[PDB]
Amino acid sequence: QKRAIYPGTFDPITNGHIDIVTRATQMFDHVILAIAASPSKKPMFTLEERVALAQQATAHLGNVEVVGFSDLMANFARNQHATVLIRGLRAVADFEYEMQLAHMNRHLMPELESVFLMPSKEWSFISSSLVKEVARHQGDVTHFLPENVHQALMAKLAV
Amino acid sequence: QKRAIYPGTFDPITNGHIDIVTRATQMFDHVILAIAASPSKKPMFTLEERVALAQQATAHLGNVEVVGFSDLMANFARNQHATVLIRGLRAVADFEYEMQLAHMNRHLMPELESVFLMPSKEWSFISSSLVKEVARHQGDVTHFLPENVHQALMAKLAV
Amino acid sequence: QKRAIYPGTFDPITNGHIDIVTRATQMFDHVILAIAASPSKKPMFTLEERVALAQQATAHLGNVEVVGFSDLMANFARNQHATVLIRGLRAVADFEYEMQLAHMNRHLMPELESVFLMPSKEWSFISSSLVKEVARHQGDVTHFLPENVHQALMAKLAV
Amino acid sequence: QKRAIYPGTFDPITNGHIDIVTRATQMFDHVILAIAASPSKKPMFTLEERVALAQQATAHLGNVEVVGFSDLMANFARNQHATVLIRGLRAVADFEYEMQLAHMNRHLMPELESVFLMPSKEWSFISSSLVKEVARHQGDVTHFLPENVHQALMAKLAV
Amino acid sequence: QKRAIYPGTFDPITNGHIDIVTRATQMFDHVILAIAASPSKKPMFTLEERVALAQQATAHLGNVEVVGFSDLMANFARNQHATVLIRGLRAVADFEYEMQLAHMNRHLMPELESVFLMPSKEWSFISSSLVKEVARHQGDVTHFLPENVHQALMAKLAV
Amino acid sequence: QKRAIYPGTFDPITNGHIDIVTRATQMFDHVILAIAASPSKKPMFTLEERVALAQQATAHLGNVEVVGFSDLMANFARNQHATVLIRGLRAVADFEYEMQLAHMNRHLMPELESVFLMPSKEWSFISSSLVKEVARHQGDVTHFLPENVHQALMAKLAV
Ligand SMILES: c1ccc(Cn2cnc3ncccc32)cc1
Ligand SMILES: c1ccc(Cn2cnc3ncccc32)cc1
Ligand SMILES: c1ccc(Cn2cnc3ncccc32)cc1
Ligand SMILES: c1ccc(Cn2cnc3ncccc32)cc1
Ligand SMILES: c1ccc(Cn2cnc3ncccc32)cc1
Ligand SMILES: c1ccc(Cn2cnc3ncccc32)cc1
Repeated sequence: QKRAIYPGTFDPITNGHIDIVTRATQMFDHVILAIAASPSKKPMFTLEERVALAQQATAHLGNVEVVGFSDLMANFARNQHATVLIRGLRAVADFEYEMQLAHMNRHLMPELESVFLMPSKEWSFISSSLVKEVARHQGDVTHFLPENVHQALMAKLAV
Repeated sequence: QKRAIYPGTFDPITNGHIDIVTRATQMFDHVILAIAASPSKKPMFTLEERVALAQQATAHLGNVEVVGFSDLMANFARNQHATVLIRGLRAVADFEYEMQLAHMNRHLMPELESVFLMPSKEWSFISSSLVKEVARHQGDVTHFLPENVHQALMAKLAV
Repeated sequence: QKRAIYPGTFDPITNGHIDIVTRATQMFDHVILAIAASPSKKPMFTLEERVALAQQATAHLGNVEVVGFSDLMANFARNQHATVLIRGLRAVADFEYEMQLAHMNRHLMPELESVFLMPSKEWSFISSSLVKEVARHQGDVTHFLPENVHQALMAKLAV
Repeated sequence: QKRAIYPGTFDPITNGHIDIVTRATQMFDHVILAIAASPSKKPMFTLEERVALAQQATAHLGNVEVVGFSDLMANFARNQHATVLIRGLRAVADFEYEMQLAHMNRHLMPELESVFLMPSKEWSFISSSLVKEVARHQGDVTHFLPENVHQALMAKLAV
Repeated sequence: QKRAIYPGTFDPITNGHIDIVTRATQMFDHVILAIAASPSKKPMFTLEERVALAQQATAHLGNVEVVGFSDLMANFARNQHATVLIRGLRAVADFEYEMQLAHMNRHLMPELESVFLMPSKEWSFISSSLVKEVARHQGDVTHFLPENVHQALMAKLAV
Repeated sequence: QKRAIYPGTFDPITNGHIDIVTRATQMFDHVILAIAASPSKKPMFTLEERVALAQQATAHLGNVEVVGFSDLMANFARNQHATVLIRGLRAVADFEYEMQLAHMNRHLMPELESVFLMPSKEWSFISSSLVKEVARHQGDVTHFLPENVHQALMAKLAV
């Protein structure tokens, strides 16, 4: 069984993230979608909310397991028996941070291979930050989010 | 009459911004310089201050109208009857965010065309953030700002 | 009454070029789609072929005029009384050359303003170069080309 | 039971290529190291030489198969029943072309997924092109090549 | 005597910074390692702590002088009689800000030459921010920091 | 007593090259402006012409020595007892190649340190390649070249 971890903040999980995790399940036997607590990022949704949103948004994928973590991601990968670490690669500015993170993860866990997947052109220009910014200004974001996530984001912004 | 909107935070408006809006007035019949409230950016100047500074700095341009907005920029463009959205293109890191914003604006208002203009080499390495940083350290920023803006920034930093 | 030029080699014209010129026709009164006559790289299609293909592919656009040129693009723009130079922006790599080109064009003809337009996400990762390479190597490129161009390309590759 | 292809010109195969293919063998059951037969740029080593060098340099990797191909890389991947396309990512400049290539490969063969692997920091700033240029100009490239490749390159440059 | 200044936040000083300052001492007669107060960056270590850490980490280099400053860096360079300003160049995103800062420093002090040095491949993917992030999650950062700095960072994070 | 080399093809030498070499003469005792003898791309000007043009264009700089070389740039630097390798940095695209070159140069000659200098904003968007292309296509390039170079280029293009 090949086990992969897909770590991130997922605040909230978007269609771009669903695209990446779907591609990951077609390649690896079991995919752990790992949601980092990320308090330094001051996330809009609590970790508990982000885990529930991602569980509902990925329920149609049989080999996905959603978990939350506050640990060092290399230790969390070791502890999940993962040998692959998935990250989505969108644009140039993303790539620079991704290489730093992957070279650091390789220093911490050399047998964990970081692999990058490319999203559909459809989701190549969106991010959780951009979708939240549009939603804060009451713009329509239905196209970019799973149904349950769109509902939660609308509810969150209605106080 | 071709109507263009030039939206931004303009905290404060610099000579780089004047360069872009001047190029825009030579191309389009009416240019709306639209100042976003941008509270998430914690701006140095209030929206009212930024609007007054830009009005004074662009008074020599007959087809410029300065307005403030807190709305979604695509809705503000529709409501101003604008069919062109101008953004200045300075460097690579700017370009990435610009493509995300323009593809999002196109999703929200397909008939609004985002156009990018390139500033003079003179203003190609400055930004409102960089000018404020130098000014905070008492460095001379007279070369980068309209006279009224330089005065307001000096006064702001003198408590 | 704005006159704009949209120069290039168009070897062959793709749906990405059709997207950019269509956007340009929505904002300027007259658009000259200018085909470079003697490119340094020996083109797949002769100038006669490139002009005929572009004419047929843009025939539905009332305010487009397809013209061949052999001079420096600024010299032709000046002779055509164009005040706007349309450039399509796809990704970071093109942007670097575009800055060099636009600053050089501003030195050569200051009265010509470069305007950067963004193509649909659909054509943001293609080029005439990539299309030709794929087609020469027996790949399906139908989706990226106007029908008349697809027919001419199949004919060229058959012989 | 995943079948992966790792295509390229490998002119000659370097330690950077050995690093990427080794990583690919740790995560996929079968890896085809696919050597492009007729590259547009006349290669330093003939296809026969490139295949023999890659075979000897990967002989210790039980699940690697070295094969030459002359078709479009997607057509070969389809015929080989590969569902994974390995690409090595070194720096920003390659990433731009990689995005264009991967979106084109997804259009040609949607059932083939591109996976991006990161080489060691040791090989992150090299290429077959730079190695050849340095060696042709009497520079030491021993560190960047498998021993058999170093021996063949010295022989080629002597005559 | 050629005098160079190497300014930065150094929160904390890493092996990447030691690499750059060592290269600088091999090139220039006297190197001032200048630690900016940087309150806007909300640094982990006080200026006094950062100066003591850097003094201890560079004690083996005879021509290095460590100082703290809150002044405009161009004025601090003039006041240190420096004619060279060193900055390390790691990646693309770093380069953009570096060109803005150097063109601003040139406007403020034209006789001060900004020079960029490239770190070892070993430190090309690390930063003070990344090392602090790993350390906050209890990951091993001994490889990236001088011994005294590693001890201080472990102590800082143990409350 | 620092000896620095500033290598390149200088085909022809431009004001951008004059800017970089002038900056290098202000910080190092002796600067060798090193002209590559047999570039892979057949140069517009022969080596004799390139050396004569660079000599006349730098004659006012007392500590510059113009020399032709045909070996690998590191082999020449070693033979000249240079410990500093001057490289001009214009934009992001060049930076990527510069990193590869500098890490390769450090592998070949560790005692040679690469130093990156930044040209004036005035020359930050030009290259010998762009200048030649513009001039060949009947564009005005007088502003970008030393007078002697402008005279030689007009003569070369006339015949
Ligand atoms: C995505 C990105 C970062 C995090 C924070 N973080 C956790 N472990 C880490 N290891 C190295 C660097 C950052 C780390 C979480 C999700
Ligand atoms: C410049 C940039 C951003 C803003 C904030 N903002 C407002 N409407 C928006 N629509 C999409 C994304 C951001 C938006 C304002 C000025
Ligand atoms: C498309 C491709 C190439 C050309 C050649 N060309 C014409 N004017 C130019 N100015 C600067 C550089 C190249 C130029 C034209 C169109
Ligand atoms: C390495 C180098 C070049 C090739 C030529 N080539 C094959 N399929 C392709 N698809 C798109 C573009 C080029 C392609 C193959 C391997
Ligand atoms: C590194 C980077 C920035 C600082 C803050 N700072 C101080 N003087 C400055 N001059 C121009 C711009 C920023 C400045 C400090 C260290
Ligand atoms: C300018 C342009 C090209 C050269 C050719 N060349 C010489 N040493 C080299 N090392 C690595 C790569 C190319 C090299 C030299 C100067």
